[PDB]
Amino acid sequence: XQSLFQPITLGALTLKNRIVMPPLTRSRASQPGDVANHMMAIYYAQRASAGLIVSEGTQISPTAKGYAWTPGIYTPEQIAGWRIVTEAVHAKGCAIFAQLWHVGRVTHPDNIDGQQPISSSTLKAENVKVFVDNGSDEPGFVDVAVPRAMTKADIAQVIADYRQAALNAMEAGFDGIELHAANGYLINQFIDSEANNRSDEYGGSLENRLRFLDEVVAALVDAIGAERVGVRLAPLTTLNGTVDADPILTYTAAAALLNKHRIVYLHIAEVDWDDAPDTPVSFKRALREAYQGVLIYAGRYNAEKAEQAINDGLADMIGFGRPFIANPDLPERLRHGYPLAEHVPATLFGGGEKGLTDYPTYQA
Ligand SMILES: Cc1cc2nc3c(=O)[nH]c(=O)nc-3n(C[C@H](O)[C@H](O)[C@H](O)COP(=O)(O)O)c2cc1C
Ligand SMILES: CCCCCCCCO[C@@H]1O[C@H](CO)[C@@H](O)[C@H](O)[C@H]1O
Ligand SMILES: CCCCCCCCO[C@@H]1O[C@H](CO)[C@@H](O)[C@H](O)[C@H]1O
Repeated sequence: XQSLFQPITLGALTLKNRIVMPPLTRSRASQPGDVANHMMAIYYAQRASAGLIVSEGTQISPTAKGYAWTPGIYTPEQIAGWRIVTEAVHAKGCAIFAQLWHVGRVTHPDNIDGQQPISSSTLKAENVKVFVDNGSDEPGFVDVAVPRAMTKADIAQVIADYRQAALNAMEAGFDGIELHAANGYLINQFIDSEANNRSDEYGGSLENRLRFLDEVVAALVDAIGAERVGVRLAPLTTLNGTVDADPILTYTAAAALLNKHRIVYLHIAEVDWDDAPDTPVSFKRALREAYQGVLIYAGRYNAEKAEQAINDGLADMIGFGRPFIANPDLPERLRHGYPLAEHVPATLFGGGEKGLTDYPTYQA
């Protein structure tokens, strides 16, 4: 764990250690209005011994939402709710980035004001469910809907919505933003060949499949500065329905394109739930040459694997998702080899403080 507990520079920030709390949707936002709240602020501040916190995905508009009760970042009240979170986190000494979210086709009309979802094309995500509010206190799981293909004008609108969400995040006191371009969501529906059937300049070729990503990142950078923009990618997982035919090429190229934008970090989502594909070391080393900023990986890491990835020159920082849910003091536990609590799946989403803020710190 020695390297894991070394500080690191992230743009204009000095971070305490190499541990990241990656984005973790908890569906705790206040209703009506999908507003970040007190319980969330406590939750994040409890975990502020991380080097970096990346918020749960936060939708950039009403039609960007995938799941019931996720917090938005487009209304004034939503910005203010996030400010209570960022104030709490900053009082503990920690950096926090907002994960800007558009789910594209991975939603249900019930979550987007009855609208049909949008995507690169009209392809439904196969074997994918989201959850909706059905009036009960627990999430109601449902099949996703068939999307409509985005027009030119839809692309302009979404870019504008991302751009403004970045400014909103700065107004909310975040230190930066993370673009969610991973886990089968909207941008990923353009990147991955088998999700993109477009015949215009946003599909077919590799350069066209990366164009939406390029244009969104350019707008984010223009709005808030490259030193405040990270991006998340998922080259090899396919759980939410996006498959690329030549992911080593596509994602090495994406990494090099993002390097050209000088984004402050690149975050690789190596596992999604129990989708844990073989991610060759040779590929990881290629990504490390293609993108020369701070490289973050998350997915089934433990202390040993995290330290090894850093010492082998594969990663600069490591995210721990599920362990951070149940271990607010995860860094201290990793450093000392204290046993980790395990999380309760039934309280991951929805509800209140139970299973959110009531996991204790370690006590022998
Ligand atoms: C409850 C839960 C919610 C998640 N929500 C998001 C999210 O909002 N955005 C995202 O990019 N990843 C999300 N993820 C994925 C995690 O960031 C992480 O990449 C994944 O859980 C693998 O890391 P782990 O094996 O350490 O948990 C979620 C994971 C879990 C368990
Ligand atoms: C610095 C010491 C003062 C601590 C301020 C504590 C703020 C807690 O705030 C409380 O959080 C609860 C959720 O846990 C909500 O249900 C309450 O409405 C909210 O007032
Ligand atoms: C409205 C938001 C109020 C946030 C108050 C800070 C919440 C985190 O409080 C932290 O909780 C840890 C237990 O997990 C304690 O061990 C730390 O001492 C405590 O400061």
